[PDB]
Amino acid sequence: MEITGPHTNTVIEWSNLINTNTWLLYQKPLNSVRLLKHGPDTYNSNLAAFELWYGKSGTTITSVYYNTINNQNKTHDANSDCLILFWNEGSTQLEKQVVTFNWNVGGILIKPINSSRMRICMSGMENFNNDSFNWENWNHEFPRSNPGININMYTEYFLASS
Ligand SMILES: CC(=O)N[C@H]1[C@@H](O[C@H]2[C@@H](O)[C@@H](CO)O[C@H](O)[C@@H]2O[C@@H]2O[C@@H](C)[C@@H](O)[C@@H](O)[C@@H]2O)O[C@H](CO)[C@H](O)[C@@H]1O
Repeated sequence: MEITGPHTNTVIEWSNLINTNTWLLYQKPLNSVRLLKHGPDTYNSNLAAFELWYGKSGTTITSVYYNTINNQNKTHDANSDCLILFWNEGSTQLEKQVVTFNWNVGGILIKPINSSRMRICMSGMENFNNDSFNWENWNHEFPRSNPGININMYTEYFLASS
């Protein structure tokens, strides 16, 4: 495993994700912050997209890319330190995937399904009902939002791959 960072580039090219599995990793931030986005500059319901945030417990996280959508999933009141992926693909208008940020580093795993499709994977240990626990292990397949659309990186990040 090769782990490099902190990278400060503002764009990861889609073409650099198609060859191998890539972890995008973050030291735990001190407050809620937008981490990355895949999608056009302004919301376009015809295209798949996703936007990843870190959310600090007790704060409200509101999507930037989805700020104009008519859907309550565009905000999240964090009840744990967490990662939040606002996303849309296919006939899903908007969902938010939340995983708890259990350690001093966290992030997402990108697995290429083909040159134009990626599986985004997120995991974390969460509680509910005050004493039930769950290892959330989630993934979703995304086609590239459209040709030419890369990943916007808004904070420094680490990359891990083989
Ligand atoms: C929401 C989503 O997942 N968008 C993808 C998708 O978009 C396609 C698809 O939804 C089909 C219906 O099955 O309809 C169009 O073909 C649509 O194309 C997208 O929207 C049109 C209006 C154009 O802007 C076109 O350029 C755009 O691709 O699949 C495509 C790949 O074919 C992309 O992956 C979208 O993000």
